[PDB]
Amino acid sequence: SQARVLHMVGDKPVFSFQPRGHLEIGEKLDIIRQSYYLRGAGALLQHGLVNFTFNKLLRRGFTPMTVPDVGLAGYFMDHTVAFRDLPVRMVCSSTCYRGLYRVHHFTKVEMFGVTGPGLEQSSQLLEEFLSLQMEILTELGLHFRVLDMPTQELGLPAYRKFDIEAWMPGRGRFGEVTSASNCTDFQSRRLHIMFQTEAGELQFAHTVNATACAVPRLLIALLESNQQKDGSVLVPPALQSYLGTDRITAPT
Amino acid sequence: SQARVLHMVGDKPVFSFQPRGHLEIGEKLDIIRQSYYLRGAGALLQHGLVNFTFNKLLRRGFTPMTVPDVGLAGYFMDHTVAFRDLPVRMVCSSTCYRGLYRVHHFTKVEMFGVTGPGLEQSSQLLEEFLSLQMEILTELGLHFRVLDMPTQELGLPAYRKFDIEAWMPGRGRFGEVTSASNCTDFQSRRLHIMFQTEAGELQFAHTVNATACAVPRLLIALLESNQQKDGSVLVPPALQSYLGTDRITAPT
Repeated sequence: SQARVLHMVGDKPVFSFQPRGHLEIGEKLDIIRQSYYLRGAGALLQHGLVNFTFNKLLRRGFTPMTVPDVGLAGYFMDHTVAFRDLPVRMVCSSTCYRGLYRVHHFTKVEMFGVTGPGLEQSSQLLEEFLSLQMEILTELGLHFRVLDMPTQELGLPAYRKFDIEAWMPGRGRFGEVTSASNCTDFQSRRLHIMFQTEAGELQFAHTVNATACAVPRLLIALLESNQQKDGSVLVPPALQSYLGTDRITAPT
Repeated sequence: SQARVLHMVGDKPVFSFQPRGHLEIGEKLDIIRQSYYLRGAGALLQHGLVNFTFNKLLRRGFTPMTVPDVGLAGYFMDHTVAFRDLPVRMVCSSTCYRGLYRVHHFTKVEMFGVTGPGLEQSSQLLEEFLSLQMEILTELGLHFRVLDMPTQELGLPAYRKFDIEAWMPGRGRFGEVTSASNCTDFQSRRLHIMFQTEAGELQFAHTVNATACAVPRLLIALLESNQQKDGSVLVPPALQSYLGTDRITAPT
C-alpha cells in the first residue's frame, strides 16, 4: 500500500546555522549561473560523479554501452542470449530529456540486467543493483534511506521496486536520487528478449533496471550536505581527484 | 576562393591488405551493433576520447561548463567581462543533436573564447585553439591535414576559419574531425557580449569557436587507421589507460 523504510545509512549533518539551498551555494561559489548552467567546480562535480559511478560499475564487470537516445531494453529487442552469458550486466551513461531539481536535459548513468529464469534470478540481480547503489552513496558520504515502493497499488509493470532518497538540508527533506525495479518478463514479453535454456528452450528472460546516477539530485544533496558556514562546501574524498581540492571556496 | 592546405601531420598508414571500413571492424570486434550502438571497447574508446580532450583542456586553463542543450555564445548573452579577465577560455562537453558518419545524437567537446579588442587578440586566440586541436590529434597518432576555409566566398560570419581533416583508410579519404573559426564581433554584436576597457569603455568583444572533439569522426579515423590484418585495431597509448589494453581482439 504505502512505502516502507527498509534501510537507513549515514547521519543527518549538524549545522550551527540555517542550511542554505543549493542555488544560494552555487551562486555564492560561482558554480551555478543563469535556465541553468554549471561553471568550474560545479561542472567538475558533475563530470566526477558520472565518472566515479561509471568506473565503479566497470570494475564490477558491467559492459559499457552508449546510445543516441525505455531505450536500454529496446536495444535488446528481438535478441536472444545464451544460458552461459546469464546474467548480462549493462552500464550506460547518457543524456536524458524530460532549482536544478527539474531541468530539461541532464546526464544519467543507468544499469540494465537480463537474467536467467524466474523470480530467484531476477530478485538476486535486483538486490545486487540496490547494493551497488547504496555502496556508491555511502562512498559519497551522503545520508540516505532505502524505501520499498508498492507495485500492485497503481503501477503494475514491476514485481519489486526500491527507491533511495538522499537527505537535502536546504530543502529540509529526503529526495529521490536513485531507483531500481524488477520488471521480470514485462519488458522481455513486449520486446521479445529471449534466453536459451540448457535443454534448448527459448524462454522470455527477465529484465531488471536501476539508476546508477541521476546527477542533478546528487549534486543538490552533496552541495546542501557538505556546505560550510563560510558558504564553502567540502569535497568528498571520492571526488577530490576530479576536483583537485577538498573544499570549494568561491572566487575573488 | 577554394581551401588551401596549410599543414600536414603524420603519415598515411601502410597496409598489406585492403583496409576495411569502421563498420566492418566494429562488427567483427562486437564494439558496434544495430540505428547504432557502441558496446564494450568501443564505448570505452568514446568515453576515453572525450575525457582525454576535456582533461587536456582543463590542464591548459579552460574553465569547464555544462549546458542543458549556438548555445555556447548564448550563455554569454547580455554579459560584460572585465579587461583583466581577457581572454576567457571555456570548455564544454555536451550531447549534440543534428556508418557512424551521421547519427542523430553524439557527444562533442567544444571550445569557446571571448577576447580583447580587435583582430590581433582574436587571431592569437584562434591560432591557440588550432594548435590545441593539432596537439590532441598528434597525440592520438592520427594522420591529418589543416586547411584554410574561405570565408568571404559564401559564408560571412567568420573572419578566418580552419578545418582539420583526418585520414580515413576505409573510406579512403580525408574527413573533417575538427573546426575552428574567428567570429569576431558578429556574435558579440548580436548577443551583446561586452568587455570593459581600461578607460571605462564598454565595447563589443570578439568571440572565437572551435571543436575540441567530434567523437564519431575521431572514432572512425582511429578504427580505420589503427586496424590490423587480424581485424584487431591497436590502441593509441593516450587511450590505453581508459581501455586497459593496447589492442582490441574481438570476443570468443
